[PDB]
Amino acid sequence: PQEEEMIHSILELEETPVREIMTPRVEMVAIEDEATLEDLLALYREHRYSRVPVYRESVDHIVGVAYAKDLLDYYCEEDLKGRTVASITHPPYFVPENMDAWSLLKELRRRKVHMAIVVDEFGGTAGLVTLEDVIEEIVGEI
Amino acid sequence: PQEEEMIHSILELEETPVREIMTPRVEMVAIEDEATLEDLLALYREHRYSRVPVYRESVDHIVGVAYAKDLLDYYCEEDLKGRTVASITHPPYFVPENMDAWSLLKELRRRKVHMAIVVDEFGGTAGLVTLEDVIEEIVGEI
Ligand SMILES: Nc1ncnc2c1ncn2[C@@H]1O[C@H](COP(=O)(O)OP(=O)(O)OP(=O)(O)O)[C@@H](O)[C@H]1O
Ligand SMILES: Nc1ncnc2c1ncn2[C@@H]1O[C@H](COP(=O)(O)OP(=O)(O)OP(=O)(O)O)[C@@H](O)[C@H]1O
Ligand SMILES: [Mg+2]
Ligand SMILES: [Mg+2]
Ligand SMILES: [Mg+2]
Ligand SMILES: [Mg+2]
Repeated sequence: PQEEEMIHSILELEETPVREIMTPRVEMVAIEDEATLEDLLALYREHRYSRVPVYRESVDHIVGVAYAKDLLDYYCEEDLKGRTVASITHPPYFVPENMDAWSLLKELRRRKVHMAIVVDEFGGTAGLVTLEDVIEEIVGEI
Repeated sequence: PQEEEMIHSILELEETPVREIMTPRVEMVAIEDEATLEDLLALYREHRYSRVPVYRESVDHIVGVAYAKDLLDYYCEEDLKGRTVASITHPPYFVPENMDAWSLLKELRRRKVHMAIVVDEFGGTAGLVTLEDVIEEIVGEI
């Protein structure tokens, strides 16, 4: 039926490069590690992404990922200008640009992380890829 | 390989009742529609769920779902005591207790919703079920 197309999508996950499914660098919404949490709130309000990569000087040097929801732990009274994105930043999980989607889903589940940073052949940033991107190859588009 | 177990999990999704995969009512974290957004912030801080069902008088009368992230649109200056959970509540998607997981994933994708409210045979609430619960039948546990 339509069960059939998902069967083929699973056997083909070991043959799909993560570069074929990622969100490329020029479409990433990211933030500097020295930005305040108030700037993360503003960034969230504009773009509505739950997970934001964090970089030092360029989007080509990701140093981690920040969750917009972690802002909810902080009191507007003083904390938001008083802390930087680095204070809430989780360590990044990098995957090569030619890693297959099958291996990525295995490691995303094991590592208990939802977003991976995809690096290019030369040491910079090619983009990001999330569990939803991997899911949409199996299921369709969400 | 291990590709094999996911093949069986997909053909069996049409034979798995949503009651077999849901989170049951007594383990739901929910909030009253007349609670302030400050109480939703407190509820989020304690339990960390992103989506919370919303009820009138009992958890057996769900009237919608609230997103913790929608609190980030509101200014601590006055809004949080000044609004109620009802002001941010999205309409609920109810599914019967014997609906198959296959049909649920089809409708969750089409409807562009992540959480469904599972109703019991007698008109009350049996629990909730999310796209992740459906995903974990295919993939494992996340
Ligand atoms: N920071 C980001 N910048 C640009 N694109 C992103 C970012 N985060 C995710 N995406 C892309 O948006 C799509 C949706 O991803 P995902 O649902 O994981 O993010 P989200 O909707 O912010 O998270 P969640 O659904 O858990 O709230 C994916 O294709 C992903 O590649
Ligand atoms: N409000 C809730 N109360 C109790 N259990 C819930 C609630 N929301 C989700 N769950 C359960 O927790 C598990 C994780 O679900 P899910 O990842 O969709 O929620 P979440 O982690 O809060 O959302 P997100 O990952 O998008 O931030 C699922 O098994 C789901 O049934
Ligand atoms: Mg998508
Ligand atoms: Mg989404
Ligand atoms: Mg889970
Ligand atoms: Mg989760």
